[PDB]
Amino acid sequence: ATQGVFTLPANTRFGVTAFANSSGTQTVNVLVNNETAATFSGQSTNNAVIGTQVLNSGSSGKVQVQVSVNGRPSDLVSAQVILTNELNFALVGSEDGTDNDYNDAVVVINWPLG
Ligand SMILES: *C(=O)C[C@@H]1O[C@@H](C)[C@@H](O)[C@@H](O)[C@@H]1O
Ligand SMILES: [Ca+2]
Ligand SMILES: [Ca+2]
Repeated sequence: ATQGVFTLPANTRFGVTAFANSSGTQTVNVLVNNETAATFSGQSTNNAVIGTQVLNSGSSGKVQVQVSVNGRPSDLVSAQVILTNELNFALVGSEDGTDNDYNDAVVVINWPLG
């Protein structure tokens, strides 16, 4: 089942924040309408943020997150959760190796902003 793929409301600003918990330098790409929109890198085993940015969902609102470590794509878990019918989280977990903790890069997408 596809993961890291999120339909947002069109032409809406959203925040995207990534955290690293791994030996591997995480490289997370944030694609809007299949065009690369953000790119983050950093290495941490202590939940350091390797990038935070404000993007626009574009005309299509298709946001996709991808995680790789030196070119090897990680395995992704994701879901979207909505609180009081207004506050949206698109959550991404990512696993680069053996232990299946799925926090190697943690990516949080939240909206609306402002
Ligand atoms: C290799 O050690 C795997 C890797 O790095 C560890 C420090 C730990 O974060 C593990 O979850 C990660 O996949
Ligand atoms: Ca792991
Ligand atoms: Ca980890």
